[PDB]
Amino acid sequence: PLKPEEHEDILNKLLDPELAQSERTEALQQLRVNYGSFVSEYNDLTKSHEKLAAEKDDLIVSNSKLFRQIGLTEK
Amino acid sequence: PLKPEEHEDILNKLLDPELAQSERTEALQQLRVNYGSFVSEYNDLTKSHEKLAAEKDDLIVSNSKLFRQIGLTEKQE
Repeated sequence: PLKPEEHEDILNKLLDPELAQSERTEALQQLRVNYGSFVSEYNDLTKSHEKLAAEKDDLIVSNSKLFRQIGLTEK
Repeated sequence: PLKPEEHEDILNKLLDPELAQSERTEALQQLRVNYGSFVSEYNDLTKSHEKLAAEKDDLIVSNSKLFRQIGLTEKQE
């Protein structure tokens, strides 16, 4: 999304009560779109992270089960 | 962290040029604090995600060997 500095530039621009209403509505739009994407990209990462966590769990549990089983057969 | 609706509420308040300066200043501060807090949570999530992806890759390597090991033996059986 927007780099923190780029976000900062918009906030400083919106601080001026004298900014043309056109630019005000525009800048405010950038913030709206940006946040939209950001929350989207975040929700997805969260889901992608939960899937990996679940897979890692299955992998580690069977890594242990497999290790143990092999030691009963010989080792 | 701000819910999209809570954030939109702030953006709407900021649209009005007649808003008192103290209000405008305060709202913008809220957006800054919220954005910095959002970027941090995102950066942290990205790191643990990368760590998880790496661990998963290593566990697959490991399980690949254990499964094949279990296989050769039951094939010698």
